[PDB]
Amino acid sequence: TKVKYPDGFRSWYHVKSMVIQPGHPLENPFGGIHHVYANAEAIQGLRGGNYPDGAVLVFDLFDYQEDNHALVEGKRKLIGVMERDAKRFSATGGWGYEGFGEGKPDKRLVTDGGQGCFGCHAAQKESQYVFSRLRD
Amino acid sequence: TKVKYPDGFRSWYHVKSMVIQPGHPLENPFGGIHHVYANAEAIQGLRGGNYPDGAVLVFDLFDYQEDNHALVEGKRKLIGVMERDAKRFSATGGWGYEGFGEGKPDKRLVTDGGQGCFGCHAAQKESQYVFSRLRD
Ligand code: HEC
Ligand code: HEC
Ligand SMILES: [Zn+2]
Repeated sequence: TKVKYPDGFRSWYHVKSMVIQPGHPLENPFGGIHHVYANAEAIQGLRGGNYPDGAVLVFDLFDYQEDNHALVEGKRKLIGVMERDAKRFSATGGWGYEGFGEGKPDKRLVTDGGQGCFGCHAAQKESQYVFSRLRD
Repeated sequence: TKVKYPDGFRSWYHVKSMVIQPGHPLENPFGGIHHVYANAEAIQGLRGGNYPDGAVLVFDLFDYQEDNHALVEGKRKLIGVMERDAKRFSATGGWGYEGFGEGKPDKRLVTDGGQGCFGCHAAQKESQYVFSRLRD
């Protein structure tokens, strides 16, 4: 009943990126440059189909440094993970929610079985609880 | 002596990103959010191997909007392309250089066999003309 670490996620498909700066309500703790990646199964949900079991989205969050008005990636703060399993993750709408401190497998951040994540992600019920959209 | 449009580059390996904002010496023309992509042959050279002919690196440049302490991805401005060929492109260090306005195959921007591109990239002779470094 626990989200698997997504080995190899960095070689997956880059869906989009976004910068959250100090002052944004999500500053704590999602401030930084983030990138979104999807495995093959997730791409099919993003492309319009149903999300099948085994679908995985990753939120890869980096700290950054203003240097002469360029934003430069520094150290990874965390990764957030959504793993699709309609049965096993029934409780949180078919996705399991987990965090890994610094992207390391041994550093789970979620302490409430994922209801905090789901609390906010539920507003996107219309789109299967995913906020990101494929762009070209 | 003509660089191919790199079809399907969006499904390649995401190397890194960087934001260049108003003030920085490079806003004109490189202002915005950029992402770097590499095909298989380029990874070998990024990893510390040599670059095989057929290695391609892409710079994907997006405009951005300020949205409540977030920078959000807008329109693609252009892609820049480096295509590895030591014989075909010996005039510019064995890489071809080209740009496509708004990433469209028909909007070739480069008019000087890529000398303009190459005079800045030559600062990086020692890294074989590539500024990007792999990260985790
Ligand atoms: C609102 C207060 C949120 C909470 C709490 C959590 N997330 Fe979230 N998440 C939110 C937004 C607005 C976005 C989109 C960012 C963008 O670039 O558009 C996301 C994104 C993710 C993703 C990527 C997939 C997607 O839905 O777009 C993942 C994998 C993700 N978030 C995971 C996640 C986890 C594990 C959380 C609890 C630890 C969590 N999120 C909380 C908004 C909110
Ligand atoms: C200095 C005035 C530059 C000119 C002119 C051009 N480029 Fe460039 N390029 C420059 C930098 C500092 C970087 C690194 C960006 C980063 O985030 O690190 C790059 C990068 C590229 C890349 C990506 C591969 C790499 O070398 O890191 C490509 C594919 C690339 N540049 C292509 C390119 C082309 C086609 C140019 C002429 C149209 C061109 N560059 C000009 C600096 C400068
Ligand atoms: Zn404010």
